[PDB]
Amino acid sequence: NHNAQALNTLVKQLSSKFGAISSVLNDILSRLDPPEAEVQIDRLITGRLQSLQTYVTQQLIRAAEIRASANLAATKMSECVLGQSKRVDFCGKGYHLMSFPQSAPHGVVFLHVTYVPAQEKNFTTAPAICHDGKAHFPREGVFVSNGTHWFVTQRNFYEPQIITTDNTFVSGNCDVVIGIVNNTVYDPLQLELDS
Amino acid sequence: LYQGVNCTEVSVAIHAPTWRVYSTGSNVFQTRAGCLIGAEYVNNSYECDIPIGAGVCASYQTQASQSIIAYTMSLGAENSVAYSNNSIAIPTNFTISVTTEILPVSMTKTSVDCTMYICGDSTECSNLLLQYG
Amino acid sequence: NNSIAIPTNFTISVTTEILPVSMTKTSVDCTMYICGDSTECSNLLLQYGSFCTQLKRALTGIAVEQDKNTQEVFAQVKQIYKTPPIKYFGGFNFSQILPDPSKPSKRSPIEDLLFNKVTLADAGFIKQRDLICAQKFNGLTVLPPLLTDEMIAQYTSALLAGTITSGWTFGAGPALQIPFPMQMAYRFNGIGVTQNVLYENQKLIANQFNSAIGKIQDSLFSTPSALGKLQDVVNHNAQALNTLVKQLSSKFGAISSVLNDILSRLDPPEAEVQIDRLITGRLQSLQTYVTQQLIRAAEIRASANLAATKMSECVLGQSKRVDFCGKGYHLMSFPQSAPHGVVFLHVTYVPAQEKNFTTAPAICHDGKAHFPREGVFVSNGTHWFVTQRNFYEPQIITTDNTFVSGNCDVVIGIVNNTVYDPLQLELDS
Repeated sequence: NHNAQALNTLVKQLSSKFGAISSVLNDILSRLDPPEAEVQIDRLITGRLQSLQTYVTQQLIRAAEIRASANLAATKMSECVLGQSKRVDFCGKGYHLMSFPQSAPHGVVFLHVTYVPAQEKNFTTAPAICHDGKAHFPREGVFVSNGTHWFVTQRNFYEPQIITTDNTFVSGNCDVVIGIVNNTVYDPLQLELDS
Repeated sequence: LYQGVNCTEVSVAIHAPTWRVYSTGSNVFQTRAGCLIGAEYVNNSYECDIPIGAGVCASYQTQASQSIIAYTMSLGAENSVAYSNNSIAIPTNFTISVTTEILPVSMTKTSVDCTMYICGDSTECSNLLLQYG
Repeated sequence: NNSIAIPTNFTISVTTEILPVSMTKTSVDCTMYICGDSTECSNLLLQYGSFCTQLKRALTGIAVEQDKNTQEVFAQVKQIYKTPPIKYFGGFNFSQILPDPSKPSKRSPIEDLLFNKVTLADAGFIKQRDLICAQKFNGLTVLPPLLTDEMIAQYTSALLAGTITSGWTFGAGPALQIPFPMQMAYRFNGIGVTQNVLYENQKLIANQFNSAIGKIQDSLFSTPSALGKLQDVVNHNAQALNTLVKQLSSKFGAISSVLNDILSRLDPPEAEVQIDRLITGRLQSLQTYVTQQLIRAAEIRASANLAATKMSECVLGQSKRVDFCGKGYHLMSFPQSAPHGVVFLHVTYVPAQEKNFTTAPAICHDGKAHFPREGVFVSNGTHWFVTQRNFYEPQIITTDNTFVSGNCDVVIGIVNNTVYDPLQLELDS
């Protein structure tokens, strides 16, 4: 629309007279003789030339905006389509899984497949888990409790496991962590090595 | 919306003088953007249909009769999260959602025949034009 | 060849980043400017084509854009989150950035330090000598922005109440609450430091935060021309809108500028000449104004696409892009609105108090090389350890923080040491 609009305002500015007796040059030439025509034609030329100036200048500004937008569509191509983005809300709302490009007239359309969490559930949490006077932090998860028992799930999906000692790691004593709770960290060895 | 006036102005009482002879006579509300005439100022707060400015939107809502209402847009649902020293919320399902994003990549590439436009295809006018550098 | 330096403390540092988001949306009454409110001059003007329309259309593209800009940046959340009544976030004191209930405007004690420093003026007073704001009296107008600064400052209370109570979850789905000092432990994992580092030092991290956010008041406010970037998009606009007006009284080669004069004075035809000069001049003046504002508005859009990106990536997430969200390792950001712009407070983790050590690629134990699983080998001079790379926390080199690959024959710089196996110790019953 903006392009056809500025390309129509350009044409329909040919029939403006800018202060000439008429717009038609053929007329002013078949009519009034050279010198007194040179005056009018000079007005029409100044006008019809500043009209092109404004057209071109408006299109150099519009084209800088399309370039700013085709450098973003080129970035979104490389990062969303040819990869998996971690930049938030870059490739669609959610956690980006992948994107698919689809062409369109004078543009591109990305279908951003994202992973949205759903059906949350309150739990009770804890920074660490004091077992032997030593604090146990989760190795790659979070401690939750279904009210009575403690587990260690991944942070993005409720999948509770038993707090063993190979999904938690130890550091220090239960004396400095604010909010630590007492619980049992099941060791697979001592269970096995109680032969 | 008479942009940027007091209604009490807007022809104190429209009687004419106000260029734009035509007149409207419905409820006269006073936005901070001008003197919105013709729209009834409800006291709800919806989404924004037609931005008027200074926080006021306007929309066409059913009352039986469908009328034009002007409200103060609401920024969305309200939601406090049960923040607690020791409580966390963890998803249990998920949702794969596909959204789209349209982007302009290129625009129409024109060219102009500087003379044939300015001077008309066939004119010693063009012979004058080259004077212009 | 064999010496590494490893931090032993750290530093939570809050820096700010001011960005212009939108500029003043003007409109022009092409005739009333060019031709003066009341003149058959206007009847001459329509001869000059649709210039009146192109300028109207261009200045409306700009003016609706300035409401897109302010909406891509702030209108990001679905909903308007709200912090609980009891604001105890593990020790962190977000009072300086959370909304203030006492105040009428409900702006944070830092957003108020920002609406005061940027001394601006709305020249479109529905109100009735204050300033140049009377430009509104020459065919020019200043449309008000669609989102009042009471809303923008309430899109920011959300996005700040969602990023405190949810973390980065609220920008990827439903906001799922999470205790703050634990969301911060996630944000420490994200930069390569383990969690125990946070929970052990939770007091002094909360104190480092709470104080680094205190000094932001002074840094912004007391240091003058902090908001130079916001202030210039006000100065440049009032400047080009004043050069426009004061170009009405230029004569461009007419006996006078006043049209009323040239009409009460010299008769129609010999007036048509002068008025044609004044119209050419007063119209090219509007051309240059509009064109300069289409270039300036493309610059504000380039800057409101960056502030919109920084919002999503710094605020609604945790960035790994270096120096994007402030200098340091990004922990989180907090937005604060400002007149015609946005201010990010980038909380970053800066290492400090390093310490030389002696390092090694691998550790030859049984003719097999042991590389660290997720750390680095150091030595306090005599004994070898394996720490994480970003914080000196030395542990004993067991065989479950190192992994084996090959024999000590190809690694250049490997050293001999003992890799303590927990099994053989246990299984020497």
